[PDB]
Amino acid sequence: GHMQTLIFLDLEATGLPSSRPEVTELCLLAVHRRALENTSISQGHPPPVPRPPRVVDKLSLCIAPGKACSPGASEITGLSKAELEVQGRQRFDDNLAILLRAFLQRQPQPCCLVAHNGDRYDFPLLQTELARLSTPSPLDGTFCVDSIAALKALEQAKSYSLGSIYTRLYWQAPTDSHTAEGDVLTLLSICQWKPQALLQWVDEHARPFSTVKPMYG
Amino acid sequence: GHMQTLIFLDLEATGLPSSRPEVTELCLLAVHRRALENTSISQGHPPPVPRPPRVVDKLSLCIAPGKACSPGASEITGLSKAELEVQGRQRFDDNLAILLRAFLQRQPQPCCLVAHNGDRYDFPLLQTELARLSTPSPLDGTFCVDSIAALKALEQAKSYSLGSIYTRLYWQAPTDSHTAEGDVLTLLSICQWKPQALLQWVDEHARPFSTVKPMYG
Ligand SMILES: Cc1cn([C@H]2C[C@H](O)[C@@H](COP(=O)(O)O)O2)c(=O)[nH]c1=O
Ligand SMILES: Cc1cn([C@H]2C[C@H](O)[C@@H](COP(=O)(O)O)O2)c(=O)[nH]c1=O
Repeated sequence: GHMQTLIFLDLEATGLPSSRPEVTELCLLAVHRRALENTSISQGHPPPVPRPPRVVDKLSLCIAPGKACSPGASEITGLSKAELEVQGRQRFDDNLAILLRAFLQRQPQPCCLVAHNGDRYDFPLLQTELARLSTPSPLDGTFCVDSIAALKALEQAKSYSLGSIYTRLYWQAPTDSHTAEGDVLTLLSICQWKPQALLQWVDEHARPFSTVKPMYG
Repeated sequence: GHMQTLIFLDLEATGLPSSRPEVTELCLLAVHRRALENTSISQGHPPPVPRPPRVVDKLSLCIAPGKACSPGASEITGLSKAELEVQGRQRFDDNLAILLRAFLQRQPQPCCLVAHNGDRYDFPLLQTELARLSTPSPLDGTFCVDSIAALKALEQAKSYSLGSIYTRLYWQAPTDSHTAEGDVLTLLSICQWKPQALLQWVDEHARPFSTVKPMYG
């Protein structure tokens, strides 16, 4: 093995890729590889939803966008530009990059970001947001992985939405859907199903986050 | 109506004040004044446990102490120096101060830290840990308040442990006791009981954190 830290990540945003979206919420959940392994091999039909590991670093932040959320985006996320602004939320700026860098620096390296549909949404969007900044990217030196690819490779060894996978494994609806922390915790639970095989796959397929093409711009 | 952000805070540590303890876990939950103001005033006996605000900044970090946790502290917190270290946790250091600074910077000012038994434990300890650092304290300019004194004023208008207050108000046991984030979320729930009245008291009684004497030298 080699990845020492897995950082489960989700974003909420103003809309879909075609609308050229801006991030409205992000959550990072850093778990050491040993904490993942030390979840039991899921047993029972269905297995109970596992508790997160005790030792965990968490960062969840709301972010004011420069453009308004779409009707459908505000509906599912429960966030709006006006509500983010009135509650004094700041934009995706240099101070946020320092925050992210300092958080990431507290983790043993190498680090791998894990996001559901990360390759098509979360990673390219995050790359676009960071490229606007004047500070060096805080995610330089870090690696990344799409959990959908992970689950597909583990499963094969129809819907692949986060909710559908979770309900298939646990026979329960996920909670706090379409919130950054809620979806991160849901993703964690899914990745605790076969953590030893997951980490093995992650070490095999982790790519530099610097190779991720920006969504736009 | 001056405090713009309330930051609910809890620490886990290696032991009791007399042992000269070190921080092992910290959680900050930043909530804008408006999110507390617009929480439903609790009605019924007992009232339901209040819903957390949608818009929230959360920071939860595990910290490797220099000295071991007491057996009793390990039992209640679920944390040990040994486990914190094997999982690559870093000390309370300069990088952590930078991380805290950047988190606080994202919050509209003036800010007020809210901690249960904060005056005797959390605030002096955090002051001691920050005093060890070469870089200036990021909490200079932030205010602080003890929620025990708050609830003593609100209730009176014998136990004041976090758990006792929660069960008295909601006729429910608190979840995830003696974990930084667990205790922060419990503290939030208690503070959402009479949130307008809590905010008014905080406005009148909040003191600069820079006036907090360190627990030990
Ligand atoms: C699933 C979905 C997401 N989105 C946008 C808004 C969300 O903040 C963002 C991230 O998706 P998520 O909520 O699955 O994490 O994508 C839509 O606009 N419509 C949709 O149906
Ligand atoms: C309540 C309690 C706390 N402590 C120490 C360990 C905890 O990490 C620290 C913070 O208290 P807390 O768990 O109530 O937040 O105080 C004890 O040593 N013994 C005790 O009985």
